[PDB]
Amino acid sequence: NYRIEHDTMGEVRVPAKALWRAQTQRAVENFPISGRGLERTQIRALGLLKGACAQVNSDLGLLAPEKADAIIAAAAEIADGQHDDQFPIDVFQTGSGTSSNMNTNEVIASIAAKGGVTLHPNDDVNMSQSSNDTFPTATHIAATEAAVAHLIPALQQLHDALAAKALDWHTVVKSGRTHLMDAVPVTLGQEFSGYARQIEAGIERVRACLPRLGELAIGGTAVGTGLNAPDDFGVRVVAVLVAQTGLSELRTAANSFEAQAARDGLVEASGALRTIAVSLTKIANDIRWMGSGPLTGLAEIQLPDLQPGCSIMPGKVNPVLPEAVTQVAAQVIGNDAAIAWGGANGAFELNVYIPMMARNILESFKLLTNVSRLFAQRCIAGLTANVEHLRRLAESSPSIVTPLNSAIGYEEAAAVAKQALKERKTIRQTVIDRGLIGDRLSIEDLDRRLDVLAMAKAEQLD
Amino acid sequence: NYRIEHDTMGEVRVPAKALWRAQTQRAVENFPISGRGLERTQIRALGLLKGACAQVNSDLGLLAPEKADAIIAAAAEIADGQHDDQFPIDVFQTGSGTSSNMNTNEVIASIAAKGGVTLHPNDDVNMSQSSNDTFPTATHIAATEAAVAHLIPALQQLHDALAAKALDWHTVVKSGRTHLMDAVPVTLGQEFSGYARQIEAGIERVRACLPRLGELAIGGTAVGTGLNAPDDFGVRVVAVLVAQTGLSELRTAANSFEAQAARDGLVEASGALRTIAVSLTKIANDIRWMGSGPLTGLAEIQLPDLQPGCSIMPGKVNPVLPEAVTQVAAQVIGNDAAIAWGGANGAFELNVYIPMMARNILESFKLLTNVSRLFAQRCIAGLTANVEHLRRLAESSPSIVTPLNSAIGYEEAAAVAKQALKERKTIRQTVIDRGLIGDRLSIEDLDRRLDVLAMAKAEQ
Amino acid sequence: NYRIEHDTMGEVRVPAKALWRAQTQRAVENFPISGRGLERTQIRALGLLKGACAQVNSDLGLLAPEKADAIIAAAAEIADGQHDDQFPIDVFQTGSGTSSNMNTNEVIASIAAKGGVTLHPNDDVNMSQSSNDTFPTATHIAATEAAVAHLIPALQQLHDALAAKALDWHTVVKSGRTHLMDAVPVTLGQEFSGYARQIEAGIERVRACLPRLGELAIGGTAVGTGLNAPDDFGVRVVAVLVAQTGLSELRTAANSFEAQAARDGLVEASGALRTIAVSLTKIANDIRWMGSGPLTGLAEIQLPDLQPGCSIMPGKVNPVLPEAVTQVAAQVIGNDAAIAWGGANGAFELNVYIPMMARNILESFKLLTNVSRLFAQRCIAGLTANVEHLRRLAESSPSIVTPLNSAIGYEEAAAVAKQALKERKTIRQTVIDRGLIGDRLSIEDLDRRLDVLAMAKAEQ
Amino acid sequence: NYRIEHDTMGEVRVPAKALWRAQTQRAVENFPISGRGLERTQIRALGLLKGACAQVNSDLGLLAPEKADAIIAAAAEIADGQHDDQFPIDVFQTGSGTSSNMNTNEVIASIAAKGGVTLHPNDDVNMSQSSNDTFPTATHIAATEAAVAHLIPALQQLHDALAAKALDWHTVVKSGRTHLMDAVPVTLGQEFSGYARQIEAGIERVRACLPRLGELAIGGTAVGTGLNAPDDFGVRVVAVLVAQTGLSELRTAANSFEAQAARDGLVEASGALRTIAVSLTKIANDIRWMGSGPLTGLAEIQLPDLQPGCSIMPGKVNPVLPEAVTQVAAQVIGNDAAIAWGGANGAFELNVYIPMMARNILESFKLLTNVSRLFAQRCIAGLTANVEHLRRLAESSPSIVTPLNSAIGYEEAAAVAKQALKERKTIRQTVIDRGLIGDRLSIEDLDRRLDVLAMAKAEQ
Ligand SMILES: O=C(O)/C=C/C(=O)O
Ligand SMILES: O=C(O)/C=C/C(=O)O
Ligand SMILES: O=C(O)/C=C/C(=O)O
Ligand SMILES: O=C(O)/C=C/C(=O)O
Ligand SMILES: [Ca+2]
Ligand SMILES: [Ca+2]
Ligand SMILES: [Ca+2]
Repeated sequence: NYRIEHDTMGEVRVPAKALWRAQTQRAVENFPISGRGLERTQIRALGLLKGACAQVNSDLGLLAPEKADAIIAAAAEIADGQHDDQFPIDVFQTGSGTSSNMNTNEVIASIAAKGGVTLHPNDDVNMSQSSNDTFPTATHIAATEAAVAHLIPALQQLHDALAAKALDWHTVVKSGRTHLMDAVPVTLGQEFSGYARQIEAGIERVRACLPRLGELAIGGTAVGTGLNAPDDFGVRVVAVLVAQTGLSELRTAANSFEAQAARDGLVEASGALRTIAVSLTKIANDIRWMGSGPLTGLAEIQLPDLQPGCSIMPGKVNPVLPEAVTQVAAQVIGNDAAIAWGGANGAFELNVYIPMMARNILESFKLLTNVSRLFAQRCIAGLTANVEHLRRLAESSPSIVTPLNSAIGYEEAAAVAKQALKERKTIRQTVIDRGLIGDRLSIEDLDRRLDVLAMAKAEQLD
Repeated sequence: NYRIEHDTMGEVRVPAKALWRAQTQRAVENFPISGRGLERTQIRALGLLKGACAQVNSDLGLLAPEKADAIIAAAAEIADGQHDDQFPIDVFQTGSGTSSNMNTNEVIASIAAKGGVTLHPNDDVNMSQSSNDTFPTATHIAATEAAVAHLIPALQQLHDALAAKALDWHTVVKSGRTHLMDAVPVTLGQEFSGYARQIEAGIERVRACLPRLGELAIGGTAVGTGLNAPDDFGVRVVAVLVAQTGLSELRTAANSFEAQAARDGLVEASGALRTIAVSLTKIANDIRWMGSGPLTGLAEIQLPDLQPGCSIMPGKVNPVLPEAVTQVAAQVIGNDAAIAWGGANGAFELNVYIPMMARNILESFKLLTNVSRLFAQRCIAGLTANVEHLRRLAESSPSIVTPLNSAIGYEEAAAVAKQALKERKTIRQTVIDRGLIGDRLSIEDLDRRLDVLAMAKAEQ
Repeated sequence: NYRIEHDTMGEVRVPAKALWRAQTQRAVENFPISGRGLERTQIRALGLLKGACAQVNSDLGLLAPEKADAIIAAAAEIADGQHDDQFPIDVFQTGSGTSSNMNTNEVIASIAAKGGVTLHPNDDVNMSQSSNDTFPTATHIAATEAAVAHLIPALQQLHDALAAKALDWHTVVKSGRTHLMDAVPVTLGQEFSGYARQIEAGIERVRACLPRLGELAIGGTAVGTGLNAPDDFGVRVVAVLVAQTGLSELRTAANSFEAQAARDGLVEASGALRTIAVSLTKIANDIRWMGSGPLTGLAEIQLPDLQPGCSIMPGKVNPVLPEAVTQVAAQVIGNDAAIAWGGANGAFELNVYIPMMARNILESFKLLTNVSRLFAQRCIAGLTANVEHLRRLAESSPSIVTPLNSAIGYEEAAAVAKQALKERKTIRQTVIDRGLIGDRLSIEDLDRRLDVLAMAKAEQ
Repeated sequence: NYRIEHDTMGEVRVPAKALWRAQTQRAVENFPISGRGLERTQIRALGLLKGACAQVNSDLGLLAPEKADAIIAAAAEIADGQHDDQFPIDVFQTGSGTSSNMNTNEVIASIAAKGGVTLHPNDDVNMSQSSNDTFPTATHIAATEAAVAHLIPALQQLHDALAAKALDWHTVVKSGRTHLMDAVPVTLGQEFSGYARQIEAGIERVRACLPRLGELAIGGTAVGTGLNAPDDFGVRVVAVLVAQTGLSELRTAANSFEAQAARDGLVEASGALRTIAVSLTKIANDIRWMGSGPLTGLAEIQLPDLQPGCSIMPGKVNPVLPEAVTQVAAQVIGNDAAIAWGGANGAFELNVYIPMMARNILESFKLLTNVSRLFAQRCIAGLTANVEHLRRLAESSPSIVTPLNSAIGYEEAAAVAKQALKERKTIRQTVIDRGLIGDRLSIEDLDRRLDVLAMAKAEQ
C-alpha cells in the first residue's frame, strides 16, 4: 500500500506507513549505493538542531507557538531514536545533505500531523534554515560530542591502564632493542611509560582541534550571508545547543563563508585521529611481539587469553586485541584519506562532500573509542611479565659493553664485544682477559657498570 | 534465556536460541567495535566453501556420507542467506578470520543437530581446513564474483551510455578548454569518446587483475604446507566451486605460502578500483561543470532532474548523481589506503588483516558497481546538449586563430588573438583589419581555416 | 686518488680529498638509491647540534677545552654550508640516521685535524650522544625552524593578501554558486574573507602542533635511558639551542622513550600541512575558475599574466600560479601518506624511518612556504574584478526569488523561478505577471527584497 | 651579463651564456618552489621526442631539410645529456609542462644558431606539436623505459636471488609462525618461495599495465583533435620512437582525448609499484625479524654485515638494507597518493598535473629499481641460515600436536598441548602419559606424525 505526497517536482508514491514524504522517497530511488543511512548519532544531532531552530523561530515571533511546540515535540522524538527507521536515505546522497535535511523536515511534518498540527516541511520546519548550514552544523555537533564525551574518556582509560603497568614494571629489567637488534637495558615500565605518553599526546591532539571542530555554520543559510534568517539566529540556536548538550566547544563559526565553503575542521580532526592510529599501531605491534611465541618468539609477556586461537592448531592462543587495534588503525588511515579528498574539493560557496566526510570522521571516532576501551580492559590490564626471562635477555645482550666506552674507548669496547660473541663468553670475562683492569677500570667499577638494572637508569621513586 | 556451550578454553553462556556456540559468543564479547558483521556476499562465500570442502572430504572417503550430506545441506542454507542473523561477529575480529570460520562451523553443527546428525565443529565441519586458507579463499571468491558478475557489467553499461552520447553528439561543435581557458574547437561527442575510453580502460584494468584476484589459498591449511589435508584438496575444492558458481576465474594459488602470508591480490585489485575512482571523478566533474548554472555557469548540457535541489532556494536543481559518484570515488580512495596498509603488514606465514581488507575491497566493488549503473541510467542516458550555446562558445574562442599559424606565424597569430579580445572583435575581422590578407593568406583560405566544426576534425 | 680509512669493520678506500671517512664511504656504497643526500637545512641543524653538544661536554668538564673548541669551530663551518659537498649519503640510509650522524662526526674530525687537533669521531665528537637522539633532534630542530621562521610568515603574507582583497571587494556583488548552480548573491569580498580565514586557521593549526613538534630527544642516547650521558645533558644542550636559535619552541621531550620509539610529532605536524594543502586547493581552484575563459568560462576576475600560455594556441594566458599551488598540495598529500606510514612502523626503543620522514616533512614545509609567497605576490595581489559582468551574473540568478519565501511561500517561489527561466523573463516581472502583488507583497517591498547587493547582506 | 630575448608577452632579460630564452626565463622567476628541475631521464625523452618530430616533419616535406637536420642534431645533444644545465625550470611549473616544452624549443634554437641555422622555437622546433601531447608523451616514454629496461630486470634479479635461497634451503626445517605465535613446521626454503612468488607477481603486475602505460598522446596536439598536425603524425613519430628506443611497448593512444584529458595510465602504473612496495615491506620485515637479535631476537639467519651499526653501542650490526627497502616502500606509497590526487583532477581537454605526476611516478620507478638490486646483491645473496637453531625452533613448537587431530580429535590434541606446555614435557611423552597409545594411535604412527621435517611436507 502507498500514498501520494508532492514536492515542487511533482507527485510521488510513498509507502503508506512511512513518516517521510516526497523528497525522501525520491532520494531512496536516486541513491541505492551503500545500502546504509545516517547513524544514530547523526539523526540525534539533526533532531536536536531542528528543535532548537523551531524554539528560536518561536522566540523571535516568526513561527506560531503551536507550530513550534509541534516541531520541538517531534524533533525530541527523532533525537531520542524513536524514528531512525524513518531515515532510509543513503550516505552517498547529494553532497550538501539536502536529502537528509528534507528527510528530517518531512518526518517532523508527519509526526506533527498525528498531533493535529499542519506543518509545511519547507515554510515551517525549515524556516530560517538551509541544508548548507544545518547539515554541516549537525555533523560538527556529532563530531564534537564523539570527541569530548566518548573518545577522550576512552583514551584516558587506555592511558591510565598503560601508566599503571609503567609503574608496576618500573624496575623489571629487560634488553632494549633498536633496529630489532640487541641494545642496552631498559625496563618494561619505561617502554610502557612511552606508550602512555603516546596516548596522552593523542588526547592533547584531539583537544587542540576542538576550537575549530566545535565551530558551527548555523545561521549562514544558503551561501553564508544569513539570507532569510534573523541576524542573531545563529547565536540564539547555539545558545540552546550549548545549554542542552553541555558542550562548551560549540560556537558560531569565526567566518560564515569558510564554515560552508569548506569542512577543514573535519580534515583537521581526522589528522588527530590518524596520529592516534599511528601511535596505537606502534603500541599494539610491540605488545604482540612481546607476547610472541611463546617457544618460537620473544615470550617477554603474557597477554590474557580471550578465545581459542586456531581451528586446526590446538592449544595456540593469539593476540586478538592487538590485531583488532592494528586493523582499526588501518581503517582510520583509510577514512582519513577519504575525508581529506572530500575536504579539498569544495567549489565556491559550498563543499558538497559532507555526507561522505561525516560518515568517515564519525566512524573513525567510534572505532577508536570502542577499540581503546577493549584494548585497555581485555588486554593491557591483565598483562603479566615473564620477569626471569626478561632479566636473562637483559644480561645476554653484548651491547651491555656500552657503559665501558668512557673507560676503554669505543674501539676497544668493540674489540671486547667481538672476542666475547665469537667465543660465546661474557663481556666481564673478556674485559679481564684483555688486561683492561687497572688505572682506567677497577673490578668494582666493572661490576657496577655492567649491572643491567643500574644500566637502565630507572628514575628513583619515593 | 541462555544455554551452556564449551570450547578448549572453558564454558560459555550462549543465547538459548542462537545457532552459534562457544567461540562465536567469545568473539561477540571480544570485538564490539564497529557494530557490523560480515556482509551477505561474505556469508554466501563461506557457506559455499564449507559445502565444497565437505563434498571433497566425502569424495576422498575421509568423511562419512551421512556427515558430509548434513554439512552440504546446512552450508547451502547459510550460503542462501537463511542464517545471516547467526553471524554476529564484528568485522574487526582476529585478523585471520578464525572467529568467522568457527562461526560457520558452529552454526553448521547446530543446523545438522536439528536434522539428527551430530557433527564436531572442528573434527567434522573443519576437516582438512584452517581459517588461514578458508577465510582468504572466501574473501577472494567474494571479490572475484563482485568483479566478474557485478562491476564489469555495470562498467560496460556506463561505457555503452557514454559511447551512445559520443555517437549522438559526434558533430556537436563546442569550444575546447585547457587550463580552464579558451581553446580550439572539439565536439561534445569527442569528449564523451574520451570518457567512454576511460571506462573501457577501467574494464581492462579489472580484467588484468583477475589472474591473481581469482587465486585461492584453499588446501594450504595452517601455514601453506597443506598439513592435515589431502595433497589434491585445493584443486578438488576449486573444481567444485567453479562448477557451483560458474565463476571460471577461480583457481588454486601459484604459491601456497604467498597465498596466505600475503593478500597482495587484494591490494592489486584495489589499485584497479582506485584508477576507476580517478576516471569517474574526471567524468563526473566535467559533467556537473558542463551542466553548471544555467545562467551563472557554462550551461553546455542539461542533466535530467532527479529531485528538488534546495530546501531554501526554490526551483534550483542540483547535479546529485555526479555528487554521488565523486563521493563514492573519495570512499574508494580511502578504502584503497586501508587495504594497502593491511596488505603490507603480514608477518611470516600469515597476513592477519584479512577481515578489514575484505570489508574495504568488497565495499569498493559494491559502491562502484551501484553508482556506475545509477550514473549511466539516471544521468548519462538523459543528458541533452544546448547545441546553440555550444556553437556560440566554439566561435567565440580567440584560440580559433590557431590554424593560421602556418600562414602568418605564431607571433602574428598571438597579436591577432590579443587585439580581437581587446576590441571585442572576431578573429576574421582582426586578420583583415591588421592587413594580413595577401600572398600568404587569401580570404578563401581564412574563411576555410576558421570553420569551427572543420577545426574539430571529427572522424568521418 | 684514494686514501685508507678504518672503522671497527675494517679498511675502506675513501677519495683522497673527501673530509668524510670509513663509515660515510660504506654508506655511499650501501645506499645509492635516490641519488639525493641531506638538505641544507638538515646539515645546518646537525652542525648546530654537534657544536651545542661539544659546548655542554666542555661546560661539564668532560671534554678538554682545546678539543671542544675544535668541534665548535668545525660544526659552525658545517652549519654555515661550507661543507655540504662532504655529506654524500643518500636519504634512504639506515633508518636511525646512524650514517649521517657518523658523516658529521667524521667530517668534524677531518676539519679539526687540519687545525692540528686530533679528535676521535666516536669518543670525542660523539661524546654523550647517539644517532638515536641526535638525528631525530636535528630533524625536529629543522622542522620547528621551518614552521616558525618560514612557513608561518609565508602563510601570514598570503592571509594578508587575501584579507586586502576581501576589504577592496567588500561590496563587489556577484552570484553565489552551490553545487555549481545559480545561488543567491555574495560579494567577491565575502568569498575572499572565507579564503583568508582558511589560511588564518592554517596558521592556528601549525601553532597548535608546535608544543610537540619542538620536543627534542637529545640526552636520551641509545634507547631513551640517557646511558653514557650526564643526567642534565639534554636540558643543557636544549638551553644552548634556545639561546643560539631564538626558538623558544625547542624543549626536552616530556617522555624520553616516546621521543625515540616514535616520531608522532612529525605525523601530527604533517596533518597540519595536509589541512593547509586541502585549504589551498579550494582557494586556488576557485581562483582559476573565477579567471576561466574569458569568453568560454566564468570571466569573473583577471589574474596577472605571468608567461605566454601555450606553444600552439597563440594569445592564450593560463592560471599558472593556481596550477603550481594545486600541484604542491598534491605533493604535500603524498608526502603526508609517506610520513604516517613511517611513523606507525617503529619497533621497541626506536622508530627507524627517520631519514625518509625527515625528507617528506621538510619538503612539505619548503613547498608550502615558497608557493604561498608566490601565490600571494604573483597572483592574489594583482587580481582585478570584472565588476559589471559580476553584477549581471548576480541579477541573472533565478535563485534571487529566495527572499520572497516569507511573503509567497517556497512552492510559489519555485513556480516563479521556473516560469522566469522558461519565458526568459526577470524574477520581478514574473512575480507581477503571476498577480502576486497585493496584501502579502507590495511593489516597494519586492524591489527592496530583489536588490542583489542588499541580498548579499555585506557587514557594515 | 644579460641579453634580451622576447616572446609574445614582451622582452625578457636572460643570462648572457644561457641557451634558454624568454619563456624559460619567465618560468625560472614564476616557479622557484622545490629548487629541482626535470631529471636526466625526462630531459632525454624530451630530446628524443623533439628529434623524432623534426624527422617526421622533414619526411612529410613540412620542414626544410637544413632546419630539420639542425633540430635532429641539437635534440640528440639534449637527449645525450650535454645540456641538462640548460633546463632550470622547477617541477612545480604550469601543469601542462608548457614551460619545459618551450625550454626544449628555445635551447634547440640556441644550439642551431651556433651553426648559423635560424629556427623559430614555435614555428620550426614546435611544428605539428603542442606541450599537451608532447609533455605527457615524453613522460610516458620515460615511464615505459623505466618499467621495461630498468625495473623489470631489477625485480627479476631479486626474484632469482630469493628463488636461489628457496632451492638452497628447501629442506631447512623451522617453526612456522601465524599471528606471531608457535605454529606447525615450514622450511626456510618454502618461505623464500613465497617471497620469490611476490616478486614474480610484481613483474606480472608491471607487465599487465604496459598496454596503457606505453600509450602516447603524440599527434593529438592542443586538445586531442590533431589540429595543425598531419593526420598520421602520431603513428609516424611512434614508429621512429620504437626504432630508436627498441621499446615495442610504445603505441599511439587508443583515444586521443582520453590520452590528454587524463593521465590514468600513470595512476594505473603507480598502483603496480605500490603493490610491489607492499610485497617488499613484507619480505624486508620478515628478513630483519629472522636476523633479529642475535641473543634477544629470533636469530634464524645471518644478514651480511654492510657497515658498523651504532655510534654508541659497539659491535652491534643493523639490518640496513631491509631498512632502506621499507623506507623506499613508504616513499612509493606517498608518491602513489600524490599521483592519484593529480590524476583525478583533470578538467575538460587537459589534465594539468603532469609535471607533479611525472616527478612522483619516475621517482617510484627509480627507488624500486635501485633498492631491489641492492637488496638482492648486498642482502639476499649473502644470507646464511642458523640450521640447528631453526630445527630446535621447529621441534619446540607445541603446535606440532596438530597432525594427531585425525587420530585423537582436536579437543584431546588441545589437552595434550596444554599438559605439555604446563609440565614443560614433550608432545610425545604427554601423548603416552595420557594413555592415548592404542587402536587409534600406535607408537610408530605417533613418531612418524611428529617428525618436523616430514610435517613441513616439502615437495620431492
Ligand atoms: O538544500 C538546501 O538548503 C540548499 C541547497 C543548495 O544550495 O542547492
Ligand atoms: O584458525 C585457524 O585455522 C588458524 C589459526 C592460527 O594460525 O592461529
Ligand atoms: O603549451 C601548449 O602547447 C598548450 C597550452 C594550453 O593548452 O594552454
Ligand atoms: O648509531 C647509533 O647511535 C645507534 C644505533 C643503534 O641503535 O643501532
Ligand atoms: Ca566544557
Ligand atoms: Ca540421528
Ligand atoms: Ca619488445
